[PDB]
This record gives sequence, structure tokens and C-alpha cells, in this order.
Amino acid sequence: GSSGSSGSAKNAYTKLGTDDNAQLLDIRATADFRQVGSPNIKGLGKKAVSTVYNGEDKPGFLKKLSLKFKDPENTTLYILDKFDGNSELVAELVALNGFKSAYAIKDGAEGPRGWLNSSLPWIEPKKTSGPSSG
Repeated sequence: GSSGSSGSAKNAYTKLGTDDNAQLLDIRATADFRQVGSPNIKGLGKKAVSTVYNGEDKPGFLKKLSLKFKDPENTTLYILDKFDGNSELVAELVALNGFKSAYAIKDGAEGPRGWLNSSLPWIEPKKTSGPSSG
């Protein structure tokens, strides 16, 4: 693909912990934190910033970021989509809108080698009983 963009699933999480300044922008839909869960990066230091991307309305999305990050000017963000979405698109928007340098993850969360399929930590919804139900 792009030798420089969307690395393997760990390629983000690794650099999430090792950078100590890095962050996560879960662009996955607000429903996906109901139906799949969220990534448990808390042991690196903090939770991810859930804000659904919509290629609709660039400013009406970035309104969530400006209050959420202390030092966007050197914080290394990592988007996280469900599969593909527009991860690599957001990965070149924030850095051009006053953050430093941004990244995506291939296969997102639910992809065949994405976050879930990478030994990476998760939060999930509540415990329930009915796998064929969803």
C-alpha cells in the first residue's frame, strides 16, 4: 500500500506506549462502542478520544479535538476505524490543522488482522449472553 501509512495493527499500539505523548482517536461510530466496545489503552496512560469521523463536515468534527488534547502540537495521534473507513484520511488532516504528525492502523479494529486480531487490549460492552444475537 503506502509504505509510510497504515502499519500493522500493533504498529500504532506499540508507538502509543513508547511515545508517551501519543493518543488514540476512535473514529468508529458511537454504536460500535455498544456493539464491539473500545480499545483499552488505559495502561499506557489514558483512554481513547471517541469522535465519529464524518467526511460530511470537517469543521463540525474537528470541534471535538481542540478541547481534548493538551499539546496537539507534539502529541502523535493514531486514528482507529472499524475496518478501513477513512482512517488514513484523518491521518493527514489533524497534522495539517495544528497537530504534529498522525498515523492510521490497517484493518482497523474488526478487520482480519486489526486491533482485536492483534493481542491488543480491549474494553468491550457489558457482559451479556447470546453470541449469534450479534
